[PDB]
Amino acid sequence: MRIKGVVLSYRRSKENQHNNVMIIKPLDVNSREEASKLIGRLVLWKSPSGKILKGKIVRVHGTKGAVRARFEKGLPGQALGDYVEIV
Repeated sequence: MRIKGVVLSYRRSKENQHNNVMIIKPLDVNSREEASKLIGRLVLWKSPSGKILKGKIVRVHGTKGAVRARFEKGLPGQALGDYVEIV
């Protein structure tokens, strides 16, 4: 029912002309069909402080693999490594 994934790298663009970007990589999702079809889904990832963050997938970037994501609420102090989930 639930799903998981693994973060790749979060770009915190200093300036402001494209906003900050975030790359995610769900376990398998080895099908542009499924990946592309998953575009629009909500990523509900857990995290300490009971701070449950929930962003949204924008576009796919890897065809049958990872996808692009963005977070306006940002993540906690250094959180590059926590598994993502679609709860």
